[PDB]
Amino acid sequence: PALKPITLTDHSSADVIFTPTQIDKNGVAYFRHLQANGKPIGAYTVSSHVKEPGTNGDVFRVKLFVNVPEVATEIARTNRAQVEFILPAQSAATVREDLVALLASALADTAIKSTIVNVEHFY
Amino acid sequence: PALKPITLTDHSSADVIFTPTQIDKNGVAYFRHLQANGKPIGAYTVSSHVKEPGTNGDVFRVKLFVNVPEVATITPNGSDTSSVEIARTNRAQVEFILPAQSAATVREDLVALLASALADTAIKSTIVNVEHFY
Amino acid sequence: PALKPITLTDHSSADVIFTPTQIDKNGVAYFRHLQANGKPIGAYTVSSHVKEPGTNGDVFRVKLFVNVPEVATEIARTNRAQVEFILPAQSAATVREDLVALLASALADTAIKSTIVNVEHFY
Amino acid sequence: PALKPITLTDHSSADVIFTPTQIDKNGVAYFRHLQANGKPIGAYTVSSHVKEPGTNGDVFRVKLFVNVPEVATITPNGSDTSSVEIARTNRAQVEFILPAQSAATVREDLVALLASALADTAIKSTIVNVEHFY
Amino acid sequence: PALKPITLTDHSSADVIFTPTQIDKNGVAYFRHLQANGKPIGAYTVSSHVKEPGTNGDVFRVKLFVNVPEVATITPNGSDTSSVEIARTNRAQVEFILPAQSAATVREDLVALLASALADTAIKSTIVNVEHFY
Amino acid sequence: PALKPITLTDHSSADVIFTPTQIDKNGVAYFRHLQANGKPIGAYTVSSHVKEPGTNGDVFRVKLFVNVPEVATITPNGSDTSSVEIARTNRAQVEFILPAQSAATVREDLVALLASALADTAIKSTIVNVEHFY
Ligand SMILES: [Ca+2]
Repeated sequence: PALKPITLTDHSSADVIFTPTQIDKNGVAYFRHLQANGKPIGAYTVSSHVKEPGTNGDVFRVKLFVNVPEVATEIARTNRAQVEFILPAQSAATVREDLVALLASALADTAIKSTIVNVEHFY
Repeated sequence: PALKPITLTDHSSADVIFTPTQIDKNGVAYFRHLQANGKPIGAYTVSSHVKEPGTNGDVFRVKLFVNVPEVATITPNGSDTSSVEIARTNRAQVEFILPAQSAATVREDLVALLASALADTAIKSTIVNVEHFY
Repeated sequence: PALKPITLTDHSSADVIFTPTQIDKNGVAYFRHLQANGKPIGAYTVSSHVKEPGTNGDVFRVKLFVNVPEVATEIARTNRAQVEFILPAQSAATVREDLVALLASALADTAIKSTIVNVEHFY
Repeated sequence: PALKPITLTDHSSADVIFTPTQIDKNGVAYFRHLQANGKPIGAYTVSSHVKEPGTNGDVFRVKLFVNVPEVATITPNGSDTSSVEIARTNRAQVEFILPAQSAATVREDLVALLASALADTAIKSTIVNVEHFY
Repeated sequence: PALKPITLTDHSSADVIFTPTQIDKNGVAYFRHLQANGKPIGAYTVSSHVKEPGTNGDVFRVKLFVNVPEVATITPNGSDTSSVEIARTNRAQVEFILPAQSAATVREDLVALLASALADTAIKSTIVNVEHFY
Repeated sequence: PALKPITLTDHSSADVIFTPTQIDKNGVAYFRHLQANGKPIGAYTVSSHVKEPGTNGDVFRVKLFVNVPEVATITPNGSDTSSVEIARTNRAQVEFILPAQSAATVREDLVALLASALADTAIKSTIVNVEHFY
C-alpha cells in the first residue's frame, strides 16, 4: 500500500478525503483531513503503523487510529478511536480476514454501536 | 444495552452468534461462540467494558475486544481420546477515548470513520496482509 | 424490578425518559437521560442502590440519587438530590409504604417545597 | 416559609397533621405528630434545615428528614401501669445540594424528578420491598 | 441464562416463584421467595455461581444452593410488638466439577443422572427420612 | 431404603442400571455402572451417606454424589496389549443440611425445589453450558 490519499464515509455517508501527511520515524503513517478554513487544530487524522515481530516473536502488532477533533470557539477536544490488532505469524490470512470482518460487523450491529455512540453500559 | 446474544458476520458474510457468558466484577461483558468441537476450551470472544471518568475526568474509556483462537486437537500416540489445546490466537483490541463534553454526532462519525477505514482496501491490506505503508 | 427504562415527570409535567445505563460493581443502578445533542455532561442521572444487612444488622440502607446538571457555555454544575432510607428488617411493609408516602407528601407541601426551591430557612 | 402546621398524606392517602414543635439553635425546624397513645415519647417527625453557603460557597445544603418510629407498650408482669418504649424507627433523609448560581427552573424539575422517581413502581420496590436492581 | 424470576415446584407440586435479588461481587446470583409474613428476614433462597478455570485448569466449578429457612415470630413478655427470628435452616448444596474438555453431552446426562437419583424412592428416603442405606 | 439396584435415566432418557457395590466403613453406600468396556477401572458411581447428629446438634448431613468418569484406552507404541486409564471425571456433589426438628414436609418440598431447579432451563444452562447468570 503505497502512501496515497484515501476516502472514507462519515455518518452522513458523505465522502471525506484524507490526504497523506507524514511517515514517522518509527513507521507511523499519518493522514490528515483539514477543515474548510484549513485549521490544523480542526483536522481529522488517521494513523496506521505495523510492528513486525523480533527475537523469534510470534506476534504482529498492527495499529489504526482515527482521531476526530471538535473545535471550541481556540482550544479543541478530540474524540479518538484506537485499534490494535495482535496477529500471530502462523495464522493463515483467512483468520485475519474474518477477524476484521467480525470487528466491522460488531461496529455495525445496533446493540454494540449503542455502546459507543450513546455511551451506555451493557446491562 | 440489555445483554443479548448478538450476531456478527464472518469473512464469508455468514452469521456467527455470540451468546452472553458473563458480566465481570470490573464491568466487563463477555460474549462467546464455541469452536467446531463442542468443547469450550478455546472459543471466539467479544469483550465490552466502558470505564466512566472520575474526578470530573474528561474521558470515558470504552473498550471492545475481539479474540479469535485457533485450537488444535492433540491425541497422544495410540490413544483412544484426544484433548484440545489453544494453539494460537488472533486478537483485535479497540479503545475509544471519548470526552464527556462532546456531542453524540462526533462519536457517531468517529465510529463511522473507523468502520470505513476497516473497509478501505488500502487500510485492510495493512491488517490482513501485514504490508507497511511506503 | 428488572432493569428497564423509567419515565418521570419534570416541573412542566413533561415526560422524561431515563434509559438504564449501568449496573455498578457495588450494586448501584444508573439511569441516564441524555440531552437533545447527546452531551454526556448534560445528561440527567438517577442512581438506585440497596444495601442488605450483614452480621445480624437490623437495618437496610436503600439509596436514591437524582442529579440534574446545567451546562455553562463546556463545564457544568450539578444540582443533586440524595435520599437514604434506613429501614429495619422487622418493620412490616405497611410502615415503609406510608413512610414513602409521607416523604412524597412533604415534597408536595408548599411550605416544605419552598425550603428547597427558594432556598429559604424556616423562621 | 412561615412556620405552620402542615398536612401530609399517609399510605391510605388519609391526612396526617404535623404541628410545629421547635426551631433549633442550628436552624433546624421540627414538625411532630404524636403516636396513637397521647404520650409523646415516640412520635413521627419532619425536620427541615437549610445551610447557606460560606465564603461565596457554591452550595446551599437543604435537608429534609422524615422519621417514623414504631413504639411498643411494655407493661411489667402483674403491673397496673404501662410505660412506652421506642421499639424501632424507619427514616428517610434527603439532602439537596443546590448551587447558588442555578435558576429556580432547575431546582423545580429536580424536585419533580425526585417525586416522580418515588412514584415510579420500579424505584418504589427498591425502597418498600428492598429489591436490588439486576 | 438471563436473570429472570424462576418458578420451582414444592412437595405439593404447587408453584413457588423466586424473584431475582442480587448479583454478587463474586458472581453469585441470588433468587429469593419471601416467607409467609411480609417481613424479609428469613427467606427461601437459591444461589447460583459458576467459577471459570484458572491457568486452564481442567475444572469448572458450578454451584447451586437451595436454602429453606424455618422462621419463628417471637413476642417478648408484656410487650406490644413482636419480632421475627431465624429458627433453623434446611440446606441443599450442590457443586458440579466439570472438566473443560468434556462436551455438553456429558454434562447433560450427568444432570439427568442427578435429577433421576433425587427422584428415585430409595435415594430419596436417604434425604427425606434420614435413613442409612443397608 | 434397602440396598437395591436403582435405575436412573440419562440425557437420552435411556435407562442406566446402577448395581450396589459396597457399604463403606463410614456408612457410604456405593452404586456402580461399568463403562463400555468390561474393564472395571473407571465406572459411573453414585454415593449416598447420611450422617446422624452429634450431641443433638440440629443438623443431619445427608450427601449424594454422582461421578461420571470419561475413560481412555491407551495402547503404547509397538505393544501387543492395551491398558485403560481414567482420562477425566465430571462430578455432581450434593449435601443437604436438615435440622432435626423440621418435619418431613419441609424436606420433601426442599427436594422438589432442587429437582425443579435442575429441570428449569435457565438454571440448567448454568450447569450444562457453563454460562454465568446475567
Ligand atoms: Ca437483564
